[PDB]
Amino acid sequence: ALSLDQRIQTLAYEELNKAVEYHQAKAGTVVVLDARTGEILALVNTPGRNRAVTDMIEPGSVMKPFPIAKALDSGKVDTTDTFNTLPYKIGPATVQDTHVYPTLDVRGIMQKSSNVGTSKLSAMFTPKEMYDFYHDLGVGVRMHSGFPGESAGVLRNWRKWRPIEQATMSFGYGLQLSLLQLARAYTVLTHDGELLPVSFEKQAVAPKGKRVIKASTAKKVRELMVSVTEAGGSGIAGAVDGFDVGAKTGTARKLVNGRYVDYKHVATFIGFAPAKNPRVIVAVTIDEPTANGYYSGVVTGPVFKQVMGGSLNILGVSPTKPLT
Ligand SMILES: *C(=O)[C@@H](NC(=O)[C@H](NC(=O)N1CCN(CC)C(=O)C1=O)c1ccc(O)cc1)[C@@H]1N[C@@H](C(=O)O)C(=C)CS1
Repeated sequence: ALSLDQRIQTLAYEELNKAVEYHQAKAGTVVVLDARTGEILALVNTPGRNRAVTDMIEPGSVMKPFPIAKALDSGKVDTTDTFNTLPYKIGPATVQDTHVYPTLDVRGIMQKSSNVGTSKLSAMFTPKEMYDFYHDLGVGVRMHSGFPGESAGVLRNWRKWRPIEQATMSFGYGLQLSLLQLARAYTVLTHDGELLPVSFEKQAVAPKGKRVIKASTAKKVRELMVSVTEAGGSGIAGAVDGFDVGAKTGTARKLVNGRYVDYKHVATFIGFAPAKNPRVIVAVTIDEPTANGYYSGVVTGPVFKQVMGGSLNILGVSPTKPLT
């Protein structure tokens, strides 16, 4: 039997189509995973190929929780640590944020989405260490989900990395994942530090996870990611009434004949709820919105809000706090 919940599939389809039409976007995808089994509860694309599984994107800012997790898991970084977040150069390349802060602690790096801050956490590790971590999340790895034409994505071998590449990969450029691989990677945060396999068949046996970080680290990162959907966070549009939601926003410039252009974006929103003990992961991407905004929060946040809130109601999960 399929693991797909037709009520969630219908909800995802309606909300995705409403957003793609409203933002006059080229395409989009929604994935809903069971946060503790890796079963696919919903998987919808705009008409055409199964982009969720066939197409690879640069994850951009939705990659940031992973270097943050690795830094905390190493014991080299504490959540309360502060970093110099001023723009800086690696040879002729600039690493910078859209909004400059001289310093941010780890919660601020997550809340505000600091490329600089994330890069300073990656830079404490060797290229081999960071490659091994990305490989352990499934980047560049076949999921064997059961879909044909499944992308493995791209993870360049660390032996070829220029120092600028380690930095940009930490904030999601210079490596590529499908949306299904990115939703899968988030099971490291939801399943107490173990990466789950993904499947669209109902599970009969407990999936065997692979340990990537400590359960204590996963719990701390989920707490940090709630800041994204609260006041001051980039993902406040994705807040769900009656729950705490851990999430990450990303807006990525697209690559046109090897150059990043400022008039073409991919908007991504990924999150999980209830934040402290999540039941589901919801991943949304909308390709080239052209009307009514282009930022993750405004384009994909509302899709995430409706799909996550609707999914929790369908699965019979009670709100953990009074509604407002
Ligand atoms: C996360 O997604 C962040 N997005 C960016 O920083 C965007 N940056 C890029 O597209 N970008 C392209 C390629 N390179 C060289 C490898 C870069 O260094 C690079 O940064 C971005 C910046 C400005 C824009 O106007 C649009 C996109 C952060 N995400 C958002 C968000 O969630 O939407 C933010 C709250 C802050 S930037």
